Amino acid sequence: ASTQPTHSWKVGDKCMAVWSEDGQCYEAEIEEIDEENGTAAITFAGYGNAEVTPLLNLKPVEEG
Ligand SMILES: C/N=C(\NC)NCCC[C@H](N)C(=O)O
Repeated sequence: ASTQPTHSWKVGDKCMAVWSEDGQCYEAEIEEIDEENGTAAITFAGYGNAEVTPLLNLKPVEEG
């Protein structure tokens, strides 16, 4: 990776992402990870949106 993140995430995993629109964390599933920037593309579960948010902004979920 270009930058090495302390947060270790993989594709197919859901995390909680901070919705850039509301500033809160919602369950979002990681679609793709960009290790170059340390950012991941996530899809908000239920709502069905997707944003590229840094791994640092990804939080661990409960029950998964
Ligand atoms: C991650 N969160 C969302 N979309 C991806 N929320 C969409 C609905 C937002 C609305 N204020 C509501 O809460 O009803």
